[PDB]
Amino acid sequence: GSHPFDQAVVKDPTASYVDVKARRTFLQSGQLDDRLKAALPKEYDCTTEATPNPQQGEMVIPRRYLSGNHGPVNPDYEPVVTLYRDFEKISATLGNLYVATGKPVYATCLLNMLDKWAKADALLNYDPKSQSWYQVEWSAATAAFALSTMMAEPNVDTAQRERVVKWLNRVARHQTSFPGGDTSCCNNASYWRGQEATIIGVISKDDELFRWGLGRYVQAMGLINEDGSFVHEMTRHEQSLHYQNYAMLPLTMIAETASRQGIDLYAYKENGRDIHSARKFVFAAVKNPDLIKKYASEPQDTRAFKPGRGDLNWIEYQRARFGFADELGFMTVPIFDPRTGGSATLLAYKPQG
Ligand SMILES: O=C(O)C1=C[C@H](O)[C@H](O)[C@H](O[C@H]2[C@H](O)[C@H](O)[C@H](O[C@H]3[C@H](O)[C@H](O)[C@H](O[C@H]4[C@H](O)[C@H](O)[C@H](O)O[C@@H]4C(=O)O)O[C@@H]3C(=O)O)O[C@H]2C(=O)O)O1
Repeated sequence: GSHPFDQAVVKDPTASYVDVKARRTFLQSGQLDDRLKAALPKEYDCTTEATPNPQQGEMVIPRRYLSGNHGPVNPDYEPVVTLYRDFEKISATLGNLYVATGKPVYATCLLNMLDKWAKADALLNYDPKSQSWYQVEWSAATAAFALSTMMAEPNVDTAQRERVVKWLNRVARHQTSFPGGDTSCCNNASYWRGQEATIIGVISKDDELFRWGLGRYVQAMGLINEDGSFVHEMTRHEQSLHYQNYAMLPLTMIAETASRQGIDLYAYKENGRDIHSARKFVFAAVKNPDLIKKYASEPQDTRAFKPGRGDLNWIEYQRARFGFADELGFMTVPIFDPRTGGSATLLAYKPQG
């Protein structure tokens, strides 16, 4: 105790969440199929782009849900989070472009945007009890994934990169210093904090942050029912199946990131249950939503289970690694999700001969 990875260290702050050089090499030389071609991001002059300015002062974000933790969405929510969504989108896009092209211009463009946010002490001042707490985990991790691919890049302002790295480290330490509630301590939100702590711990060579991140994956494995369902996600009523899938996203990224540091989280299990059990459940429940009735009576919102949904990004990473079948036939168009490092089609998908 208190968990099996409590002595783990960051070996290589530049290792990112994929083998950057190997993948770029593959993208520039390999035998690409139609879907990988479709995933190639389009080059543009990012030096002339206007990027979102950070909120000055207090980060104030309305609750997502009108009431409780499900049902109709709050009308005031989306107009406010849009700024953050633009920030994430741009960040992930520039990260993906750097991987694909190796052009330092994309790295410099990312750093200038992040420097601007860092200067303003963004993602630091907020009520931990508000929606803002969640927004921080999503945006900070998104920026960190993109930055992680360019930690080895020599043609940038190294002082700027450092300044930006330090900033994200402060963000993550502050954000993860709050235990959360009865649910948020231990549900998908916990796992999102885990991915944030893991990737930021890597790039800032912060072993303590890294370990805390790995710990969240461990916590999750002990919260899987025998059918493979996550305990806390099965209480979300009509969003139950949605949140079961949603949990897969950061858990996968923690695993992928840790694998670059020589740790095999996928192999970790608790009572013979592992992340594979959870995958099987998602696939099985999408086919047969009577599986969910055991937990929730409302018909399930299945908006996430459509080709092209960001929500499926975790499948690209897992399938590349384990070679399982696309049972649902969702892996047709490319997938892009800033919050899990952009396009996992671009970064992980291997055409099968
Ligand atoms: O990927 C797409 O192609 C896509 C297309 C759509 O046009 C639209 O852009 C869509 O937006 C997605 C996307 O993931 C976006 O970030 C947002 O994600 C949601 C999640 O789906 C959850 O609802 C999440 O959960 C928490 C909730 O925020 C609140 O904190 C509550 O108390 O706890 C929840 C929990 O995590 O336990 O919130 C994010 C969000 O960013 O608000 O919306 C989805 C979408 O389907 O609309 O993607």
